[PDB]
Amino acid sequence: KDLKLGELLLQKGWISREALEEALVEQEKTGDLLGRILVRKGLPEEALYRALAEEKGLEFLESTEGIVPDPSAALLLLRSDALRYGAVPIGFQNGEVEVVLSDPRHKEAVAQLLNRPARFYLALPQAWEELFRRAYPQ
Ligand SMILES: Nc1nc2c(ncn2[C@@H]2O[C@@H]3COP(=O)(O)O[C@H]4[C@@H](O)[C@H](n5cnc6c(=O)[nH]c(N)nc65)O[C@@H]4COP(=O)(O)O[C@H]3[C@H]2O)c(=O)[nH]1
Repeated sequence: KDLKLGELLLQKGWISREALEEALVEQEKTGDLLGRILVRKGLPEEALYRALAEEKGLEFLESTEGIVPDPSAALLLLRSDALRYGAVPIGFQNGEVEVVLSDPRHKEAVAQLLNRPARFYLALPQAWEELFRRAYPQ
């Protein structure tokens, strides 16, 4: 009985009940992702990602600018896999690989593929792409 995205945003005070109902009513007609509807209707994208991070047990990263990606960690995923799964392995801490995700929905698929202890972070789209390109030059 974990909270869903809308319930989490409501509890955090970042959307109103009327805004949530409005987004759910549209989703019932369109099938769009709820967070995408809420951001279109005015929720800050960062508010969405903070809530998605909490929902999935990920640490939200406010910036990727200070990360120096460990080349040893990046070898654990082929570049094509890092891009498709939206996952950048950036280093190691106490025998866990640190991995920055672009989409919380991919956490399980990435964790299965890595098949080793890992610590997962979530970064905003622009921040993630900057990090990916530094870790995986083409
Ligand atoms: N990268 C990304 N991920 C997103 C986004 N929006 C939602 N998600 C994530 O994708 C899953 C599916 O969202 P959905 O298709 O809108 O399907 C959702 C939505 O239809 C719906 N629902 C979500 N929140 C609420 C709520 O507060 N009240 C009610 N009655 N239904 C909700 O339950 C379904 C499952 O919700 P969740 O457990 O929270 O699981 C969510 C959530 O983990 C987005 O914009 N970007």
